[PDB]
Amino acid sequence: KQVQKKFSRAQEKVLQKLGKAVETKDERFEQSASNFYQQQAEGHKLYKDLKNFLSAVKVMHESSKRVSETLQEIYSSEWDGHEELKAIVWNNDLLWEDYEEKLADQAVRTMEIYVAQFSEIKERIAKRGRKLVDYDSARHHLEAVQNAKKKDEAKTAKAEEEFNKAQTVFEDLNQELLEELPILYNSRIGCYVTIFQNISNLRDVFYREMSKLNHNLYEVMSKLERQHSN
Amino acid sequence: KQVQKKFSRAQEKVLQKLGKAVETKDERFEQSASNFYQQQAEGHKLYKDLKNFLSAVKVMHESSKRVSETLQEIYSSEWDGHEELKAIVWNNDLLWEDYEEKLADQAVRTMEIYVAQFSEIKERIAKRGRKLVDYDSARHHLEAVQNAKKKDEAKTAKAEEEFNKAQTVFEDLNQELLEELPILYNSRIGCYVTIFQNISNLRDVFYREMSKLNHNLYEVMSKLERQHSN
Repeated sequence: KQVQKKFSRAQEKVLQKLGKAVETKDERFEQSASNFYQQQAEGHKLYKDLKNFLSAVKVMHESSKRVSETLQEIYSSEWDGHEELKAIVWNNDLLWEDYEEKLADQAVRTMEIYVAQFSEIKERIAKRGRKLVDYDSARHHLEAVQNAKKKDEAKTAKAEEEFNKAQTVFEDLNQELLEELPILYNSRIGCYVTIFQNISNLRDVFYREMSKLNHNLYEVMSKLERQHSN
Repeated sequence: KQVQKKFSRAQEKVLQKLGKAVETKDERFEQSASNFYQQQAEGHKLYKDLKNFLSAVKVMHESSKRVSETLQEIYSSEWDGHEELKAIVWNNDLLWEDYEEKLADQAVRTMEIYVAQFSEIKERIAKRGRKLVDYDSARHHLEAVQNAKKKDEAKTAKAEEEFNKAQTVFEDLNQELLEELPILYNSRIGCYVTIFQNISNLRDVFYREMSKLNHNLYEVMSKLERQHSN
């Protein structure tokens, strides 16, 4: 009977689009569903941006590694600062890798988890939609049975029970989503706070640690210059 | 007569390759020319690496801009910190642009100027090479004229003057390059010192200024969180 319900639903929907049947107005919930889709779209966009940010960090890392490798190739082992340069180059690579792993774990993964939560809510919104069409389909059938020339009390009674069942199942989903949607909508704030405080914390460590190695790099060049001074 | 000299040079070179004529040995200068080509190759490689580093910085900048633009789109103007966020996003973009312009000017351009200096020295090395082949060509001609059955005093005298002229012009170029090449070779040290002290100075400003905006970003999120706190 799950198959036949799907046929009566689709028939009700097409009769509504053809101006042959009236639908239950649902403009208030549609505004709520619109906010939900906007929130999910925003979330998906930030998620793709964060993956692109992580990919750009890896590009920055590799180009920095390329410069440091050529510098090590051209830096003679006869020169002062050669051993210190190796430590700078190794630790630079370690900071980039640590930063990439922590970005993936604290920012990209956190965003993936937030975005993945919308899937079950979207399925419930879709189900609520189907139950509302079931209700209008049950009203249309009830009105046709009641308006028939040949009165059939048993057909009337079945149409009336289907009406009642469709109202209750729709209202269960409607009550659940009207409670969940504003709480989910408000939770986007906490999501943005977490993501950007995590990025901020990780970059502060990154700047402080990179500044130390960067200062050592200047000192390596000072040692090289002094060794060859007249 | 500049055309005929080029023919006698190429004829001398091919007779040497065919084991039919002896060349002046020039193994010591060849070792010096090898050091010069290695230095130029190293310089060109670092130069391409620095252009790639600047291109990676622009990639990092754009991805950072992409994240900041989405954050500004999703950050309601109803929220505390909205105006401060705009200033962070604008100043972040300004720091990246300033860093890219200074890298191009202080590191990439400095390296371009160093690499461009090798062109005139390479032309002088090539010329010295040609003058050495002119000298061996003048020796081969002199020996053939002197070994002839029919003694020709006027042909002998011309071959002897060509010998003298070829020796002097070769030695002028040889003296010039033996003086220039070790000084140029030693100057690679000063080049590396300048490039990496410039990169170091620019990144220190970059880290300090970015750390300030990055700290403000955490504070924007704290303001957003407090506004929506229970």
